[PDB]
Amino acid sequence: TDRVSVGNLRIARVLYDFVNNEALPGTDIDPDSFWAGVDKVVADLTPQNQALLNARDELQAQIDKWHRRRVIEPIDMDAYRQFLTEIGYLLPEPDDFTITTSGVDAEITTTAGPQLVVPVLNARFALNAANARWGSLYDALYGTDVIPETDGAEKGPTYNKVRGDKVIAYARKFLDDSVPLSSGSFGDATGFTVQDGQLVVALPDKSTGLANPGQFAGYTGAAESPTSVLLINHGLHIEILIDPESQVGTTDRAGVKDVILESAITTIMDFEDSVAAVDAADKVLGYRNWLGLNKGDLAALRVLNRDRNYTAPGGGQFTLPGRSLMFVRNVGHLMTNDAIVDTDGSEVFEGIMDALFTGLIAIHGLKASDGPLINSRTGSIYIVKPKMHGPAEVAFTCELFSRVEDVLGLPQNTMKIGIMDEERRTTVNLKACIKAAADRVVFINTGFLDRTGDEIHTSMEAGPMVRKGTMKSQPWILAYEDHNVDAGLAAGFSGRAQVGKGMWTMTELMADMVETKIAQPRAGASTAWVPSPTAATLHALHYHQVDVAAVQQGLAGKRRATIEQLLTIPLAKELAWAPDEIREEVDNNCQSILGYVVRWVDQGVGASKVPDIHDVALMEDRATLRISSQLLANWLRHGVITSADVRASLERMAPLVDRQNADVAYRPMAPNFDDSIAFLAAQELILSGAQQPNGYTEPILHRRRREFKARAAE
Ligand SMILES: O=C(O)C(=O)CC(=O)c1ccccc1
Ligand SMILES: [Mg+2]
Ligand SMILES: [Mg+2]
Ligand SMILES: [Mg+2]
Repeated sequence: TDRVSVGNLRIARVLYDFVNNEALPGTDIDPDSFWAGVDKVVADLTPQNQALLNARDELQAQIDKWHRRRVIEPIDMDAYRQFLTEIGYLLPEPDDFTITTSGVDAEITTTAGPQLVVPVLNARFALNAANARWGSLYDALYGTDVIPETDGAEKGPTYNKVRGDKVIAYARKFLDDSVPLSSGSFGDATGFTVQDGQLVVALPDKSTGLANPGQFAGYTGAAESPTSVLLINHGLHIEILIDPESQVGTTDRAGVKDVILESAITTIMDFEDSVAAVDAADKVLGYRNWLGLNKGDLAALRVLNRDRNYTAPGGGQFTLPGRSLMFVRNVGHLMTNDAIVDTDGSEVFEGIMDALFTGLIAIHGLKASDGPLINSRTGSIYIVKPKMHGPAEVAFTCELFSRVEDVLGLPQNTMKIGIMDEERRTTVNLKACIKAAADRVVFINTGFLDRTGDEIHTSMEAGPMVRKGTMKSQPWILAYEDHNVDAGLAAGFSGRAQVGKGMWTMTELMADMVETKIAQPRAGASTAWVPSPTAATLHALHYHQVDVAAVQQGLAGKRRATIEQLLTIPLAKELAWAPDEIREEVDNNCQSILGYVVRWVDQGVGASKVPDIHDVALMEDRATLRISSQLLANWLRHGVITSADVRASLERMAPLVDRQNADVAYRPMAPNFDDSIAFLAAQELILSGAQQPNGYTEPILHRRRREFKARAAE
């Protein structure tokens, strides 16, 4: 029956073999003790994990009933707040405290910069992400719409010199703004030299040094004519590559070939929202990539970068990390996976399993590769825990990590937690959530997409919600973002932990990203999420413009969001929409859902670029699916749309998704809709949306992907 018996557990053979043959060797952990530890942790923690999921369902049923029992008209906020407090949703705020987390890397406690999130099941993307610590500014500007494709500056099959000159000019202006010269502009530089340990820049008429000579961090090659100059601004490195022999350098006034930016400071290897892993075979593929990353031998030959060698201004030698500091995002408390079943045939909680397996694998990252150890030099394992609801759930994750550390023979508190603030019950009790993880917390981050999905589901019974596009400007979300920064700064996060903000999803709109995303470090966020190594390089420009440490100091002690603002439900006003607007929102949500779901169910791809109704390429994950499906479920629940409208929109958008795809492994949905597991999954997400726990998409997606693989097997 392809399973291995260990106590009360029945382990899929592929997982048992992977752990024994690949994960355990080199950790000095006894295989028999590891497996007995897995059995004991699962048996001991499964009841509290179930109790917490039951408490979520109970609180939601109480809120749903409360909204149906409203006669009013404008919601009575005082009565709503009193009700949430009585049911235990809204808990008392604890007294002021400071976090005690220790042994954390400088990339987290001090450096403000981009954070890249990548699906761990894609080895090529995981490799590029780990390597994205250093990225080419010239490649990021040339290859994207940051430099407009106006008449003359368009991209073609070959290098366009007019476009190349615009890239060079943009980078020279970046240098002037970031590392200013004492006199003149970098645009007029003819050369660079290191004289008496000082950077000397040659201008046509004179020579100049830096306005702040401390911004000179080092160089490569000879001091008289360096091969590169290393600068530092706001704790982020900038490297000017000097090579007059190169095609670009030949055309350049100072022979500059490229400007390299320290870009993705940290990377999150994702096992959650951006991947589709429904059984042991899928989990092993992910665990094996995570293992290859920690051992430093993952290779696609594309391999992991080594540290970078530099000469200090004075002449001595030093090194800088060549790779992004890695976190792993485990799944949350909800799902079970049949990778492990108990004697009764009951599936084991996936979050428990992820803590054991990703934690075990992370041990390899704390020791010498095959040279130096890949990841944490300070001895920490960085785990992001998503979708937690309130401080009892955070307390549970901390107990699970403590129990895992005991099984792995690791010091207590080795396993650090990146808290996602992406559920309403966490937002409203944020201070108590940080306190419950006070000795393990390394970040708080506003996962705004899941947070929007939770906002829709929680108040599902209150009335029809505003359009998806209107959500970003609603009072609740603006208060949520500010409250997050306030709670983190009040808990002493400055100099100790990251205060993070969300994902930019418009992958092709890089000019818009460079214009807009600056709002996040201006709001005191020490990091924000980016979808690609190119977006990391461009978002790094924002941290050179904004002094995040100064912004945070200025925000100290402010309380900019009240509990009433956090609780403002995003209900639409009566008569808000004309028929064309309703139809556009329905079609847009159906296209987004079908586009994403078809690749999830039929191909096991958890993150896809899906063009929306306005032909804008959007990076879709489970969280964007949670919003779209919950919004349509909400509109169907309150009579904004009929069941005939939903079906007709799904059938209309299905051939358009089929066209956008084929591909090669692609199976079209139209015309035999009822024979398409992917189409039926999309339909179920909408029609059963109101009945999914907290509006989560995994139960349906996992069930439908498992059904697709079964049909393909027979
Ligand atoms: O906002 C949220 O809930 C995050 O958890 C976002 C997220 O996972 C993501 C990852 C890759 C692509 C698009 C969104
Ligand atoms: Mg109900
Ligand atoms: Mg999320
Ligand atoms: Mg400054």
